[PDB]
Amino acid sequence: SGFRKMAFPSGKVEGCMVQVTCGTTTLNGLWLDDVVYCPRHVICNYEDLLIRKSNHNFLVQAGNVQLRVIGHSMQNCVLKLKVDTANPKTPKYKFVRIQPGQTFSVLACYNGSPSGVYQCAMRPNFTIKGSFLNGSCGSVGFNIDYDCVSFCYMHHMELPTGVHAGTDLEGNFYGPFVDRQTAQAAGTDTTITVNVLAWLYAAVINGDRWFLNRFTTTLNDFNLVAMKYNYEPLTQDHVDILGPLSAQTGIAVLDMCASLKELLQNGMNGRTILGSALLEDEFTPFDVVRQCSGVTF
Amino acid sequence: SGFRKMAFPSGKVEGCMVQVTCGTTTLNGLWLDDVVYCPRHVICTSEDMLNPNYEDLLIRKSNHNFLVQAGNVQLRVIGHSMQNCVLKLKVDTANPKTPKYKFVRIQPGQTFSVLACYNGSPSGVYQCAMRPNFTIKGSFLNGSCGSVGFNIDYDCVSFCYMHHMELPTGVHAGTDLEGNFYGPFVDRQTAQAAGTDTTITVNVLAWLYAAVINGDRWFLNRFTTTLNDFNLVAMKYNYEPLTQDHVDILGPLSAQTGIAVLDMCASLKELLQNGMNGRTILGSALLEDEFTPFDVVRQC
Ligand SMILES: *[C@H](O)[C@H](CC(C)C)NC(=O)[C@H](CC(C)C)NC(=O)[C@H](CC(C)C)NC(=O)OCc1ccccc1
Ligand SMILES: [Cl-]
Ligand code: NA
Ligand code: NA
Repeated sequence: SGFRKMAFPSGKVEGCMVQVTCGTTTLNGLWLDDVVYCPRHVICNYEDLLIRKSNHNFLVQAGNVQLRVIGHSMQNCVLKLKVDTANPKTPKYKFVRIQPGQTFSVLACYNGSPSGVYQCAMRPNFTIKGSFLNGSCGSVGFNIDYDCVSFCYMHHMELPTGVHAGTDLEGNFYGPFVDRQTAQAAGTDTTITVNVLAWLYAAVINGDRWFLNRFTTTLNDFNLVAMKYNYEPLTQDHVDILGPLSAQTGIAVLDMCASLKELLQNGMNGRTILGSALLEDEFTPFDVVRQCSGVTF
Repeated sequence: SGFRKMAFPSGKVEGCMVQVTCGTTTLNGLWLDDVVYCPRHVICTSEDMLNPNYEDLLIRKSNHNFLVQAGNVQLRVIGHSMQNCVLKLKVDTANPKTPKYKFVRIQPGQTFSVLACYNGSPSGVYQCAMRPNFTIKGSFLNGSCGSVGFNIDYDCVSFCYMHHMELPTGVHAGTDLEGNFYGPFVDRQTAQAAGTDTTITVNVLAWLYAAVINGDRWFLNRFTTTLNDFNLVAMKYNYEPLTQDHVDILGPLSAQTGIAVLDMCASLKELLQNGMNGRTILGSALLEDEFTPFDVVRQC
């Protein structure tokens, strides 16, 4: 038993992290096969500014070994450096783009050296609530599936409120952000309803049951409450995804929605759920299944 | 900026995990050089898990009764010995992925990363703390025994915990890597319970300093307190006593923020009397006690 914010084992990703230096800027790159991927602002009109640069301007260090750059190109907001050596530690991988509400692990790195791992959710306003200091640009987000690494995030900047924004590995930003020193702010965020419900199921599976009640609701009635408290809408697809947790616990989703409705309207009356005094929304339904059934990689 | 329960990257530990089977019992082992370390209850026969005589059981085993698998490879056991509650299997091949490592026994309040594993394979990584009652609040299912806890400050892996059991409140107990249990527990299924747990006061203070470093001030006050008056209050909320060692340890965060340690203690006193009134600190509506003063400096 027990329930913790759990990240994927990071070893497959650790073997791909390198240090990239251009002039006096140093940040992290992802070495896969014979290409190194990193944020394009390492060269700081990127188009005009990339043509001036040449191959030996980019210093790539894998541990204590230098890679030689034999080509470079830009794709959206990511820089791609072709190197003369394929990474022998390249795992099975693919590039994916995730949706708001989905979770992933972040490997936070400095000077090409991994330093910590934590689990995050892509917020509805397309930020992540991470922990990043100077030099973390190029740190990466990922999920693991059977034996495949899905890379989904690369860090580019911190916003004034202290949250973080980045791109997918194809260089497209998540959210309404740009990579340059202009005034930018995180939009109003909302709570990921389907994830809160999944975490309430986790609580039940772990014996924390006090918030359960005899009542049920309708998707319509509950969504009018959700809107009222800045909760994301709950769709029929969301209901269906929670189906395995409903069957395992005996609590139908709209029965659990009645519990969540009361928690919103009335609060926690001084109690906690799974050691938290707030409603947690960074576990997906799949995260709860995986942790409570012991999936391995 | 930002403050997150960060775990250490787990790759150096992943390369050491193996599966160990004896009879019908399978659990995880830790393969370092030519030794596999695992919990000694892998030898326990299904019948007597209440009062097993582990010394008697082990002498009756042959090397070939122990099946050790690394990935798709079977390792040959060529000897065995027991050290306290840990079984040490000598194998005929040194692990080529062995990192720089040491074994350390930690004190209550210290934090570490757990790599939870099943059948020799990693499932996930998370941060834990050794509670004052010598349990940890982990996430462990059947087959997780032999998963380890570790820190990786500056490229050397310090192994501090190996998982053995779950107690009735749903908390977890285990040993150091020399096989000595943390706390009064034994690796038998006789009735056992953890003591009343308490809050790790020095870690709460470290986290309030982290909050101040991240721009939060709303809980500060103009008061100061004596160490003695603070401990008399803390007691009544089941908080651990604060010692002069803890005060010394908070010195650097006190310097970085300009807030004296006993000034911050008076803030904590007030929080214990009022609650948070629907406010949060570093994204939490509870006082967090599983970040050490060291963790705060590492991250800030
Ligand atoms: C090893 O993978 C496994 C991990 C658990 C998290 C499931 N550990 C055990 O099975 C362990 C073996 C014994 C010989 C150390 N047993 C326990 O952890 C056991 C709980 C199991 C049966 C779920 N705990 C236990 O026996 O605690 C003592 C006790 C007995 C009776 C009443 C209260 C406490
Ligand atoms: Cl310690
Ligand atoms: Na209900
Ligand atoms: Na004060």
